[PDB]
Amino acid sequence: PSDLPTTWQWTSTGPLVGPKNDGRGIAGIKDPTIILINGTHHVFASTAQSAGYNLVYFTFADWADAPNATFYYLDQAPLGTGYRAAPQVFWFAPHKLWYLVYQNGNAAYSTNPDINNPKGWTAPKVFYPDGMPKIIEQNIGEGYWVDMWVICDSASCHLFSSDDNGQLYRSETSLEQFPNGMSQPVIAMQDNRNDLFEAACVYSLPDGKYLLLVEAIGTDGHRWFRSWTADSIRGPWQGLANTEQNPWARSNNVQFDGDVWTKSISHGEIIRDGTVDEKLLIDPCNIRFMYQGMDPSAGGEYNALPWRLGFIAHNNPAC
Ligand SMILES: [Ca+2]
Repeated sequence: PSDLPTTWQWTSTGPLVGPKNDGRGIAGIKDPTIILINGTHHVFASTAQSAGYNLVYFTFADWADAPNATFYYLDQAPLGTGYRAAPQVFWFAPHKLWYLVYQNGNAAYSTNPDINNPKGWTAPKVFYPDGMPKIIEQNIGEGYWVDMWVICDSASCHLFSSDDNGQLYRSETSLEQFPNGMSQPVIAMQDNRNDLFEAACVYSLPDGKYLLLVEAIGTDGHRWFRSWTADSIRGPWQGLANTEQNPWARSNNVQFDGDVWTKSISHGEIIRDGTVDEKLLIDPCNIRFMYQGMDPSAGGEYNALPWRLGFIAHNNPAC
């Protein structure tokens, strides 16, 4: 793709979004999905603690207002209590409904006619009503079925997911059938688990190509992103910036404006503006990526790690 560089450089904010002192005991705010509508950002994120995961909505105009944005917990909607994590939001234009895609042990979705109403999200329905696909059971190993992502073109809608074991899965259905009818997935891409771990993003580009981002665990133990491009959602995928020396986003290509608050660059999303619909279009000339990070000296149980959200802004746009 002509308007993407092969090497990437970023500037990061400080940690802007963390847990509230509200009695819920949340340790981390994680895995954001973010869209921008006429100056207003809308975010959904995981709440993480060792007792479980659920979902939160918040909104702000300027990024400086993110730290004080009110949290609207989606367990107050019909979406409800239970396990829910790692959301993706988009407008599905055929239905004139927003969709929120997330995991619950299966691949799930909720709908809402108005993104501004966090109480409006439906109880989950599942993309795979017969349970975990056999292909994922055969390949998951000691992993977990995570990180659900939809992208459609004008004919077909695809559902991507990971197993924390080095597979990236893809199912499809027609545009007209969505959300129903998802195929049994194929393995879209496969690597060793640390090199193709979780947190996929699949975007469309104004030149009609596609961008795939996947989170990886580096030799130093810290999270980073690898990238590929393709002419089809179905692949094949060509490496863009997918090595530690030439990463999509990693400690070695992110400059901090203040303190270096994280070494991991982990589960995030590009800010989508303009159309915020099912085609998951981005503007390659103005990429900003909301991400999660943490104090690199912290340890302990994964679910209680002190994940916070910031932004990286792309320094070297190619258009
Ligand atoms: Ca995600």
